[PDB]
Amino acid sequence: KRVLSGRVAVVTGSTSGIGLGIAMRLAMAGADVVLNGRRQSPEDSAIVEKVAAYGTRVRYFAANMKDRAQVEALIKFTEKELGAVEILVNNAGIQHVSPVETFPSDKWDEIIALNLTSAFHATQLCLPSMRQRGWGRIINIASVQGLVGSMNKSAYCAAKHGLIGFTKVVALETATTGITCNAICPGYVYTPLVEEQIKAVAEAKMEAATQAFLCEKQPAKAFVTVEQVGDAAVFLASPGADMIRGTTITVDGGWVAQ
Amino acid sequence: RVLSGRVAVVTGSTSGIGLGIAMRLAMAGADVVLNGRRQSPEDSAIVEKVAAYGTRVRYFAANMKDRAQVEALIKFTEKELGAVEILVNNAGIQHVSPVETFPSDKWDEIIALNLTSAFHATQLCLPSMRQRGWGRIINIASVQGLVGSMNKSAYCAAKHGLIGFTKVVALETATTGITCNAICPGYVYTPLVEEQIKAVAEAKYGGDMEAATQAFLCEKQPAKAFVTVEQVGDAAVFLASPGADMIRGTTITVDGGWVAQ
Amino acid sequence: KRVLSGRVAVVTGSTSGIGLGIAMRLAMAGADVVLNGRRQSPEDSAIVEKVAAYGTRVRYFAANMKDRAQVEALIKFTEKELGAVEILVNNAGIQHVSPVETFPSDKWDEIIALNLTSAFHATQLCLPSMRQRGWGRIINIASVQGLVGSMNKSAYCAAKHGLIGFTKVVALETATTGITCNAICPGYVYTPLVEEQIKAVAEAKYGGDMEAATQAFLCEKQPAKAFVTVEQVGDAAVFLASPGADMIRGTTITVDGGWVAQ
Amino acid sequence: GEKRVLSGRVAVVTGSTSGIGLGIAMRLAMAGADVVLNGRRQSPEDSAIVEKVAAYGTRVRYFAANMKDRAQVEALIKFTEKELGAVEILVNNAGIQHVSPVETFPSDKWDEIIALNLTSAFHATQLCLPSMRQRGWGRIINIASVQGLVGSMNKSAYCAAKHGLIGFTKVVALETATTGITCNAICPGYVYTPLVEEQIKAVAEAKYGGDMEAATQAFLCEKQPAKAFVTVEQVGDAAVFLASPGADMIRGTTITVDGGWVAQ
Repeated sequence: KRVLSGRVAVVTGSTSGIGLGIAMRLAMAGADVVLNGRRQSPEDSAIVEKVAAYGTRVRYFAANMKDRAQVEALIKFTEKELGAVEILVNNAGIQHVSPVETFPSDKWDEIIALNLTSAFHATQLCLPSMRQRGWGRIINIASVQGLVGSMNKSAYCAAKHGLIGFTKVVALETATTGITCNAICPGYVYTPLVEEQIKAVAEAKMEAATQAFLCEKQPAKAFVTVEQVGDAAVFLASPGADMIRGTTITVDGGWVAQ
Repeated sequence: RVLSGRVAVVTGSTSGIGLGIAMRLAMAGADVVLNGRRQSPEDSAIVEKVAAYGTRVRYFAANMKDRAQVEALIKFTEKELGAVEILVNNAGIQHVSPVETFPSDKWDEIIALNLTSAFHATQLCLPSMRQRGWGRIINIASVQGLVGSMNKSAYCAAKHGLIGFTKVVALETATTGITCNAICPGYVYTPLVEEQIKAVAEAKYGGDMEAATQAFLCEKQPAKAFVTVEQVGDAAVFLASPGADMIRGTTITVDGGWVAQ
Repeated sequence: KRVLSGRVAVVTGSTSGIGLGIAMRLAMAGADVVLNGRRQSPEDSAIVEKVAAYGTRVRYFAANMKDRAQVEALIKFTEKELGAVEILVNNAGIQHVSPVETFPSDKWDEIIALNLTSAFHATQLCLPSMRQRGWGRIINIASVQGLVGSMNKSAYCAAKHGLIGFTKVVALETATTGITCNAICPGYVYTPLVEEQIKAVAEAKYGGDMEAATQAFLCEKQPAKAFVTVEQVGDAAVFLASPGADMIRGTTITVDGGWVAQ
Repeated sequence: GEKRVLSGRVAVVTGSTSGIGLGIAMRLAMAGADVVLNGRRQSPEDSAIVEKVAAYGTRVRYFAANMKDRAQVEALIKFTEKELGAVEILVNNAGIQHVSPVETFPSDKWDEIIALNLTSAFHATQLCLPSMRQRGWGRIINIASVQGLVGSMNKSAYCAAKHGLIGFTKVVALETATTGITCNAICPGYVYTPLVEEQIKAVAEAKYGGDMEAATQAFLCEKQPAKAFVTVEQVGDAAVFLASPGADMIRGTTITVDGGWVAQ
């Protein structure tokens, strides 16, 4: 009765923030969904129940996406529990703000690893089944920072730019098939991290801390929501997007337009 | 349905992409005003095809190059259905020619219909959208608004220009409930595109349309398949929906990979 | 002796601002240069003298670039006086700031006509000679506003975006020849026209304080917090006209202090 | 002789013993810069390459360093500082390529391409920026590719790395925008190099039965409208332009030298 009914989706890093919002919107559109976090937590059962309110099959699998063997374990688990992975959402929020000169090498490596190389490993693992089955959606959660630069975000802008380049190549290698690969580029979203960071900067520096943060970059002077990012994923996963290939859906309140 | 009650105007919607957009908006619940350069015997049939989806459908003939007729189209919509809430600027034309011999009149007409008419229609609709606090302006650009192709100088210029205009309107409305965005299709099987293929078929392939279609598509479109008017319409419905309240000043490219390579 | 020695260049709208800076730098690089303004002015001979300081041949021709007949007359004048047009710089600064709802129709049309359609006409008229000779440069002066939008500049952003699209097509149609076509995209440049734009802002919002208005004007858009200069735009034109750019085709050289990078 | 546009400036070009890197080193030296060349390891040919670049009358040196090893990148910068002076022009060039569909792309090759084509540029830039800021002048010139702006089949790692290098370029430029330091990228298309000759050799042997002229036009015509190669000298000319005073306000952008590839 719904546009993604019966489709099996995996959303990496979906226990909070944008990834959870995407999982919620895919389930709301009918998809069965595998949630993923780095480690098991007491809250995980509650998060499953939240997504399960949309009446589809929901599962949870703990896996560190920097470890190729655990990425493989996540795909195999999905195949055992639900069937083939049909919709792969490569989502990874890790950020670190620092000028280039003092940017820690281990943080640089981790941002590249999780935001770019983990998407390669998961895509590599999922493509053979998608080709056999004649259908697939690979949806890479990039950023405005994949299209433009911002100060003190060198690793993140590099990784997100790279994820957009990767998206184009996967789409070209699958262009004659029922598999598409595209990227979503959000602007500022009010994530759990951001709500803590603004509340902390307001108590030290409220609606005025929020306005200063948004006004520099985001002409709408409002946040993008996790539901809006999820709605872009649902659109890319739908039949109307059968010929949307290798492109970006930018949800940013005007950031890249100026 | 996601657009139920909303009043939409689609310019150049008697065939091809414009008709496909109008069809999809009506399916999503919008009332729709169709438009063509001139009244046609088949206009009444086209209205009924779009009316099959149970919304209010009207037709108004108007030459989009004439600012007075653009104004007449908007006032006709306000009288028959109500304030314009979704404006789709689509009417366009094509002319294939090397730059040196490109006819001056054809250059001017392509700029006027593909770019300046969108400006005029947008100018006329924004005051009401601002007063009501909601609007969608959806400009039908092209892959040719992001990249160039040989022998399409005027079209690429006009479509690039329409994308630039889209950004400015979006920025001037960014703090409102009005969004402005562009859809960029690749090759769509339309009567016009079919003519382009016909021309290639006789010049290069002995009139064989199957061989010419594949050669035509594979030059530019990695999917080796056409984009459909239904798909362009589905992108328009997405941009008009609430999930797109924060999509502003951007392009939705529906092109089988053309701009990815 | 210099990298463009002996090349004949035509720079439209070159009696002030960016066009004059381009003419100056092309002459410095050895090119003979034809200057152009909309109409004759008392200052024309002094502008000729400025460009002629670099030891090349210089001419001046008044022509309204909106009128295709006068564009043709400019090209024929150059052919008579100096020789075949080898470097064509399509340059036009016209601007009008207004929200879209009240943007005057005649100003919209003027901006499209001068910033886009005039380039098409001049390119059409110059391409046959360049093709016959197997060499050419068409350099279109676009803007950052041809790559991104800015509030209250709908017509200019549309025209400059269009000029970049036109650039790509001309480049593709000439890609197997010695003719190249590219665009330069300046940010905010220190010119009389831009100073008039800043003065309007200073009077409207900063109590006449040109320093404060300039700071805010640049800070809004240009991360360098400093102007691009007309000499720098001219240096980009010299680069595109040089042999090292024989395979630079259909692209943008953006000179903007970081504007489009963010 | 008379002073030249880059006289007195000290440049380091990574991966400059052949190909694009060598062409850039040559053109910088011709423009008056002192130049430190770099290769992965000591080879019998290093003397000959130094002397070629030194023919233009500037100070030229050679240092062997694996750019994947941050300690060796640091040794390269310190070697330059000791032998010639502060590094003023950094050209991040050392690259590698590997053509494979995504499904079978080897993990070690993916990591190597990311490490050399992206992370090495970050390390070298980090090491050079403090001195540039103290002196109030610098040029960081990153050698990207058309593949940093568009995708191509079977080049997933390379396109990802070169896209990432362009994103990095923007951030460095923005962090330095109010200084005399600029950072920009050059995006070549197909360049006549032994490496790209190998790519045509692979296509020639696999589809054209060893023929090379037929493959060459087919190889170029797919992607490069000029139907001709870009030259290492032209890439070098773009680097000289970015290093020159006329580019003081060119920041965070790309100079695409590609025969029209990205224009269509």
